[PDB]
Amino acid sequence: AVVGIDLGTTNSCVAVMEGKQAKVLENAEGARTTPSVVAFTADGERLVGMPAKRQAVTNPNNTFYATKRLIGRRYDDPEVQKDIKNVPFKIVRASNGDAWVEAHGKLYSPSQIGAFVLMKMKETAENYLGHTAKNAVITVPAYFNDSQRQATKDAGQISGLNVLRVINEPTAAALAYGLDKSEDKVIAVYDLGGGTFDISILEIQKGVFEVKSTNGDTFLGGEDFDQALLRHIVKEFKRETGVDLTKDNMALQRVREAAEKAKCELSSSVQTDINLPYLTMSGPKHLNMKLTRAQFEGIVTDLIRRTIAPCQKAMQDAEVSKSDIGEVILVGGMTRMPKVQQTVQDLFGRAPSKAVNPDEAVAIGAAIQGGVLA
Ligand code: NA
Repeated sequence: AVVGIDLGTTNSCVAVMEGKQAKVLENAEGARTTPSVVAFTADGERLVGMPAKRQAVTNPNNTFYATKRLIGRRYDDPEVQKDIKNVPFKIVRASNGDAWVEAHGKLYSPSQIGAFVLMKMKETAENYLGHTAKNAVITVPAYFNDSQRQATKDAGQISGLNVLRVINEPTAAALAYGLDKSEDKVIAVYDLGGGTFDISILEIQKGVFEVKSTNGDTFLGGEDFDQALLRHIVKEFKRETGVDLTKDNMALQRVREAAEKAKCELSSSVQTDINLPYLTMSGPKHLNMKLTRAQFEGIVTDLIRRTIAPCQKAMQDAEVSKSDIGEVILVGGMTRMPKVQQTVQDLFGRAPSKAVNPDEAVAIGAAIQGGVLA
C-alpha cells in the first residue's frame, strides 16, 4: 500500500487508498489535518503540529512555519529575501548558499523541517496500516523546480519514505474530482491555502494532463485573514478599554486562536461571538465582542481582491476564456468563505465545484496516484 502525502505550506494531510476509495487518515488528536509547524522550546524539546501551533505566538523566534517557501531555494533568491521580511524566525545561508533556518544555535535545512512534518504523517498513516509505511507519493506546486522537487523528495527519505513520484497539487486535486478519464476539458484550479494562493489552468486530453498556466501569490493565504482580523480585534479593544495588547503575546496567542475560530464560524453563519475572559488585568478585563460576516468580509476585502488579478493573468497566459473553462474546483479551506466562492464564480463565469473537501483533495489525489503504482 502506498501513502499519499500533501506536504503543505501551512497544513499537511495524509491519505491512503482503501479499496476503491481513498481514506484520509486522522492523527492521534483525531484531526484529519496537521499543521506544518515545527518548533523548539527553550529547553530544547521539539514540538510538531498542533503543539507547536499553540505556541507559535508566544514563541515566535523558535517556531518554524511556511518553510515550504524556503525548500529547494537558494538564499539570495528574491523569494527568500522577501520571506525574511515577513517571518520573525531567523533565516541564514548554509554552506551551500541554500536557504536555511536557525534556532538556539542549531540550524536546520528546509528538508529537515519538512521531514519533521512528514514523520508525523508517517506515524499517522502507520497506525492505520499497522505495518510500517515505505512508499509515498508527495505533492508539490506546479511552480516548483527540480531543486525544489528534489529537496521535497529528500525530505521524504529522511523520514524513511521512498518517494515513488512527485505529482503537481493542482493535478492531484483534479484526480480527486474524477477528471482522470476526461477526453477533452480545461480545468481551472483555485487554491487558496493557509499560506499561499495558487491559480493553475489545466487541460486534460485523453487523460493526459498539461499545466498551461500558473499564477498566484506566495504571501497571501488564510493566515493573512486571521491576522487582519486580529488587528481589528486588537484595535477595537484599545478603543473600548484603553488596553493595548500588541506587547502581550500570551493574549495575542489567544486572539489568534479566537480569530481562527470566528472565521470558521462565519462560513456557516452570519454572526459569532468573540468571548475571551480574563484577557488582561482596575480589575479584570474580559474580551466580549460580536463579529458579523459583513464586517469580516469588509475587513478582508483586499485579501480577496488580490486573487482576482492573478486569475485573470492565468487565463490570458493560457489563452483561454471563461467559456472555455469546463469546470472550476476549489482547493484550500479558505475557499469555504462564501465571498470567495462568489468572487470565484464571477471570475470564471460558473459555479465552482465543491464536491471534494477543499483541503483534503490534494491528499486524496496523492492517494489515487499511489494506488495506481502499487
Ligand atoms: Na500549500
